[PDB]
Amino acid sequence: AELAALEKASNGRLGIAVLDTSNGTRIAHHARERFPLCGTYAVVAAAAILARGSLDASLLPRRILYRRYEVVAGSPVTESHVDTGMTIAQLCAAMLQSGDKGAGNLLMRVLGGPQAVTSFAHESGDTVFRLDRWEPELNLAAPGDERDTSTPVAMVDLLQQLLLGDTLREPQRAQLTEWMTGGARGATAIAAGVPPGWRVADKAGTGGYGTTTDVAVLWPPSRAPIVLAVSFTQPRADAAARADVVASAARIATGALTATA
Repeated sequence: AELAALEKASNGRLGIAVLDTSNGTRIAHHARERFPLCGTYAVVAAAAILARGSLDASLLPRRILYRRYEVVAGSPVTESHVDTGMTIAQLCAAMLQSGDKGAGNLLMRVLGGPQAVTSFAHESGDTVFRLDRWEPELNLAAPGDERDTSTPVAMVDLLQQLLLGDTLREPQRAQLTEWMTGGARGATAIAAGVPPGWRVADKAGTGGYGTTTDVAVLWPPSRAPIVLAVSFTQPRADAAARADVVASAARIATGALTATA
């Protein structure tokens, strides 16, 4: 199989799940095995914020003041706003569009920690997802470690519920979608493998062991969306990431759903 051959040629472990919402078709390769979330947890954390904010109108505009010396590396936006603080909405945008690690930690603190992100996934119907650690340790991606993992199929099903289901009210689904579409530093390897012209709402993740994990909703022109989750992780702690492998997996799967008969 083409996905299996790509995995073998790339010297690592590949997981992919796809759902074609036009007709229910699913594609699966290692879709029920755990892979590191890396920064894809941010989708769930932002969703949890939005759900709360639907009932607490003070939440999204609330200004968070935070300590400078505690902002972790990898925080280009939060580092720049230490003197003024940032609102919760601004933190959500920075986390999703810029992968700002300090923003992720600050929003997790607002929520009650990684365990609160997990709880929101669970109450939203995903009993597989688990976020255990803070930034940046949640991305260590050690082989065999079930912390900070989900499975590709669980990732697809949760992403579809959050962006296309009823967990969030429709304006909140639209806001989450917009945070995942905009930016320029906000694109996945998935996005490089999908046909140009398709609209993409995505969140990228990277970690140790040469890990890339990406989740996306894709809209081909004039067609119901395709939901997919892809992860690739490698045996060496010092392996270089392979964004090109994730892009290739996306190309293969999307092409399979665009075939005629």
